[PDB]
Amino acid sequence: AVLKFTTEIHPSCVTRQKVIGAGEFGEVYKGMLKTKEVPVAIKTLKAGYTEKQRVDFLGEAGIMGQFSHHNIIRLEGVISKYKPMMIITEYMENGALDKFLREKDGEFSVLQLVGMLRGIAAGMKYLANMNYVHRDLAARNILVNSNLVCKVSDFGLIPIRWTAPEAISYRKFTSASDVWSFGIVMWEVMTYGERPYWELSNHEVMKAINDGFRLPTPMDCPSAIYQLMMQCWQQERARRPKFADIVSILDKLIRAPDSLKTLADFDPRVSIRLP
Ligand SMILES: Cc1ccc(C(=O)Nc2cccc(C(F)(F)F)c2)cc1Nc1nc(N2CCC(O)CC2)nc(-n2ccnc2)n1
Repeated sequence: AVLKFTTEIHPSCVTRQKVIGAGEFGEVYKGMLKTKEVPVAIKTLKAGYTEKQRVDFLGEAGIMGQFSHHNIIRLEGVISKYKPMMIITEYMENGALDKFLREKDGEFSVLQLVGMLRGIAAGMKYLANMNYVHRDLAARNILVNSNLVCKVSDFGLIPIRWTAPEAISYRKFTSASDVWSFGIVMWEVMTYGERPYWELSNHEVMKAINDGFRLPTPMDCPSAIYQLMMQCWQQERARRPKFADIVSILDKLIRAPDSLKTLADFDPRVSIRLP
């Protein structure tokens, strides 16, 4: 029953090509799937895995099969009847959002960037409504397709700089701590992948946040977008927007795009005197 929303794939339909990462107990590969061949990512569970690892692996496949949304990574299927077991997802040539924006600095319009954020927010609204707390939302966990559509994923791992204070302090992870993380993602997108808090150490980040400091506005950032990320970073969990509010706000800004022309004042870190 754990695999009720998943398609079982026969191993003869899968070819593994290059290792692209590691799982908890097995490699992740780029490969091809027959069912004209479709590129896929393939996470394996290799011989010797523990009972806990098997339960976590098939549980991961199960929840991924349950999710069916434009802005959540698509599960092609699972291999559970043969060894090694496999989780097989779609593949994106553009890759992860953090590296994508750092390699494409300044190449998009404000409307394109805000559209990315709306898609991420819609995927998160779906997850939260499905009672799934992500716990590791960050641009590194978002894939970008060749239509610029962002797909929330979870590639596995402490992301202090993305994590809400209550989650750091007492391990309270909820959809409202995911909203904090979403605010950080907004900042990542609007800066083309800058490092949150720059060179501050993890301890310095937490000290600054506890003292009320917040990331300053990105350059060229719509006022409404900076205001929204600031609301995501309310210290009091209950004061943060829900994902439904975030989607609604972003939709309204996109549909009346003149709203995005008003920019938040950027605080220069360096002034040049010239005549
Ligand atoms: C195979 C695979 C297995 C699981 C997941 C995953 O998201 N599970 C997940 C679990 C809980 C909640 C959610 C959810 F949806 F709620 F968020 C999602 C993604 C991929 N697929 C994949 N993994 C990678 N990795 C993983 C290893 C890492 O080291 C390197 C990157 N890369 C690419 N990839 C690259 C370019 N195009 C596609 N695809």
